[PDB]
Amino acid sequence: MEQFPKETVVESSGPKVLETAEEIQERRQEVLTRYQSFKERVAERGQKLEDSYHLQVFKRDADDLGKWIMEKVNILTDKSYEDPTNIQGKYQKHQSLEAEVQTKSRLMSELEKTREERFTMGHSAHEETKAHIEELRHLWDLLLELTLEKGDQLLR
Repeated sequence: MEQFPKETVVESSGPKVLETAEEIQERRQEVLTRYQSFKERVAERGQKLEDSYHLQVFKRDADDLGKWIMEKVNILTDKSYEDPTNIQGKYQKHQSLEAEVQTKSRLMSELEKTREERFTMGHSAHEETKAHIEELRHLWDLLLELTLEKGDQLLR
């Protein structure tokens, strides 16, 4: 036995900390008072009338915007992995996305409304929104064409 044997320490990983009823109870009282203060802080945080959830909604649409393309692109990538023998199957996928295309456009409708939904005093933010949507539309068009493109092969 050239190697040195390790010595295991008993109750080493579990140190018994002395916590008295009064000691704990005293600490307990402090915690209760402290808790009120935390609650006090929470009330202050509550900002009354400021950033509307719509902006976040718009923010959600932006992610969804990329998300919607991502679904079609992923599925587009998916067909890449393998090519189903049945033609109707691929066509069916197109149909679901067909509603999605129309659906997404409405979001575009809502998105336009959303721009109007945005509050004033933020003209610059307007420019950022306009560019973000314009970029999405270019990408969206490609996918649309891409979707249409697959359907063409799906036709007949």
